Amino acid sequence: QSIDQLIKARGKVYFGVATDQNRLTTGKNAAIIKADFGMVWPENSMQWDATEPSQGNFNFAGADYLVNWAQQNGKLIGAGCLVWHNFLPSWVSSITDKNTLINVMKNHITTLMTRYKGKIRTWDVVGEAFNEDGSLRQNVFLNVIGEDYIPIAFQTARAADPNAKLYIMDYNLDSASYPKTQAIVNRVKQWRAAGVPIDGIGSQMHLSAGQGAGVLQALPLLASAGTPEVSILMLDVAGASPTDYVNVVNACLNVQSCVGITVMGVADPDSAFASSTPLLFDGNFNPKPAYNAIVQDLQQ
Repeated sequence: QSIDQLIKARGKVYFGVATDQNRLTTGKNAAIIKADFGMVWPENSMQWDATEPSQGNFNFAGADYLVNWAQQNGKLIGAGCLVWHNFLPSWVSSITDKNTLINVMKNHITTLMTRYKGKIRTWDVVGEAFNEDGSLRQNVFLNVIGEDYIPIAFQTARAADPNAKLYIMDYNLDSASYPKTQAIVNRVKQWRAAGVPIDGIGSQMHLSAGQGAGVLQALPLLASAGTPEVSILMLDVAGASPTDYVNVVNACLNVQSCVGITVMGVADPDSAFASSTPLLFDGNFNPKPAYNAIVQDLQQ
């Protein structure tokens, strides 16, 4: 069965996957995504380097491919990330004037979001803002602009596409006793009391074995920030067993603001961690034991 249709039949929005043109035009990837997943994200093609490799010279070919594929095939779209240190060309990372960086960021956000206006459910606006101790990461935006870059990033995004759900996302938020988990809850609470339009917190989970158990208490904590939504992105898992998967699913089922779960990849070989077998379909396609468990957990 389709784990997307089954999660919707439980009152959730989607079960999604991260993909891109280079994965769709070969093999069985497109057929499996068509059958089993209701939302696609672009792995690489909407990051900054692929979209704006020089100032004001935008590049949308791959982004256009994915968006148009989603609409022809009945799939929702997520998109990002807009403001983070990964995939950040050096022409941006060498800027020093506060005004220069603000305008380039604003134009970047507004150029990408308006090209697809009304067609993207979720936008990852700010990613990987926090260090492990809860303080902010010393990327170029923080050092130069000050911690007001996060408010500017969200207030600019809302103007460009008010229909989009705007998220902040980070990793290592999978335990409620971590300092980074508590910090983001606290800082997202304050930001929202100041009017910063944060609509979702998206928890990137690279899970080892047994780590899924702690997500049952971490996810309700992320919900206490008062964002209308939270989501989960399960990056890695190869080390993990099916019981870690099931604890993540049950975590989303028992948190009423959790809207969906995205997995980073179809089939094992095409993962950055392919050798720990972290996904859901093996090298020959065909479902892994985990897959049947999710179906089982989500059934009747």
